[PDB]
This record gives sequence, structure tokens and C-alpha cells, in this order.
Amino acid sequence: LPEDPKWEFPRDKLTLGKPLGEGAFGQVVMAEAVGIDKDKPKEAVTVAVKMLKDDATEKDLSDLVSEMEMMKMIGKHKNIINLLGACTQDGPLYVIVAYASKGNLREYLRARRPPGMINRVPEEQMTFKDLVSCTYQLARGMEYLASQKCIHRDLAARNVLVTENNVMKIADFGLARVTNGRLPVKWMAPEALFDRVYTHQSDVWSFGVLMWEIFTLGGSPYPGIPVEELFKLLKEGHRMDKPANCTNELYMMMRDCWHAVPSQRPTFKQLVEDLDRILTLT
Ligand SMILES: Nc1ncnc2c1ncn2[C@@H]1O[C@H](COP(=O)(O)OP(=O)(O)CP(=O)(O)O)[C@@H](O)[C@H]1O
Ligand SMILES: [Mg+2]
Repeated sequence: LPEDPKWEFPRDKLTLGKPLGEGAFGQVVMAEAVGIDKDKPKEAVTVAVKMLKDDATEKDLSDLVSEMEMMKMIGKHKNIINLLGACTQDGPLYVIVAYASKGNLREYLRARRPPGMINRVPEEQMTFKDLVSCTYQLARGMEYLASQKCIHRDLAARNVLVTENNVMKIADFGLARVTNGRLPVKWMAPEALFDRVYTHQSDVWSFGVLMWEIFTLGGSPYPGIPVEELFKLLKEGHRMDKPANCTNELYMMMRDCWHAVPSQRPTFKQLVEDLDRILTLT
């Protein structure tokens, strides 16, 4: 495994902590990184470390490598979880990213639901403005990703992180690129599912589902519809209903992201424009 000296971080300066999240390509662990942030080279920084699980396969290691390299290409942005360094030599591969203390977006929202709908934070109940602000931030992050020639391909509320300052951060770049068989079906545009094509306009379709996840405060898309039956219903023009806490203005935005003709969906730029207007009148 070849070293990248710009990004390499000394293992002895990294202290691993509690698990934060896990799946079947790797796990995420809280850690402390002494000197990783060279704007403050003396300071310990709380970070997140992505690493293989004990039952990892070779493909898992390959995928983790690809994810690290994709995050080097992406760059830095307010609304994107950023790469801080890596441990690649003499030990397990550690990909060190910024820490988001309030967890993933789906799970921030569900804990901040109104009454009547172990983890609840009722003190921080979501307002309608919080939701549009959430959406504005994520549209900003996607506008930047597209400007850097990057398709995310796995946009979803579970792949958004929330910092201690409630800043939305797009995360999990394991599927990102400059088949499509590994993309979650309920978030995918039909041209991605059917024609094996992925553009920025496919990400705009996923953004619409993400919008729906947000205005349901973390609901599950196409509820009661199994993935197997979703292929047919999309080809017949089915779309999700308006969430209650969603304006019709914002509902038409979702529907514009879900246009059958991809070149006809909004751009992330236009979505940022529109959301900025809506956010200003709340
Ligand atoms: N920088 C971070 N700070 C705090 N928590 C994080 C984090 N990164 C990830 N997590 C937590 O771990 C969860 C999984 O993160 P992530 O989406 O990167 O892994 P993953 O989905 O590729 C696992 P797999 O591919 O094995 O199924 C997140 O939803 C989040 O709750
Ligand atoms: Mg994920």
C-alpha cells in the first residue's frame, strides 16, 4: 500500500475511542488526533476514523482505498465532511475525517420530532425553518460537488451528518465517481436503474428523495412499497405524496427533481437559488 506523504498521519498521535457506526464494508470509530489540523498544530482534535471490520474482504479494503482517494479529490466545503488525514503504512488503513457529534441526519430529525409521531431531544424540536435551512445547506454542498465533477450516487439522509453547530455535512463517498448495481434503489433516478447512466441530474433526483426524508423528519421513502415493486411504479409515473410539513412550493421542487426527463430537472445551482429565496421568507 503506497504512501501519500501530504495526507499521512502518524499512528502514535491517534487514540481510538467509542464506535460511532458500522455496516458491511467497514466501521467508524471516534478518535483523538494530536496535531492533525495544521491550523492549530499543537491541539488534540476529535475526529472520526473509518476502518475495515475483522470480517472484511479484499473488495472492502479496495473500496476503502477508493473512498479515501475520492475525498482527496473533492476538496473542502462547509457542507461536506472533509478528509483530515490517513494512516496507510504499518498497520490497518485509517481514513481520518471530521467528527459530526449529532450523528446522521435521518437520526437527528427523528429524535427532534413533535409529540405524537431513548434518543429524543425534545428541547431541539424541528421548526419548519430548520427544515428548509437543512435543505439549503445540503443543496449548497451538492452544488459544490457537481462543480468539482463529482457524482455522489448515494445521497440519503443516513449519509448526511450533523455537527455540534447543526451544520449539515454530506458524507459517505464510497460510491462517488468523476453497472450502478450497488446503489440503493429507493434513492436512484430511473435512468440510473434502467439505462445504467449517472449524471449530476441523477443526483438531483436523489436530492428530491432526500428532501422528502427531511420534510417527513426522517421517514422511509416509498413507505409500504417493496424495492422489488418500485421499478414498475416509477416507469408508470408514480411519485411520493406530499409530506404534511411540506409546503406546496417545496413539494413542487421535489417533483421537479423527479421529472422523468433528466435534462429537465433543476440544477443544484437553481435549487440553491430557489431555496435561498424560500429561506429568506421564513
Ligand atoms: N464523521 C462522522 N462523525 C460521526 N459519526 C459518523 C461519522 N461518519 C459516519 N458516522 C456514523 O456512522 C454511520 C455510517 O457511516 P458511513 O455512511 O460513512 O458508513 P457506511 O454506510 O459506508 C457503512 P457500510 O458500507 O459497511 O454499510 C453514519 O450514518 C454515522 O451515523
Ligand atoms: Mg451509507
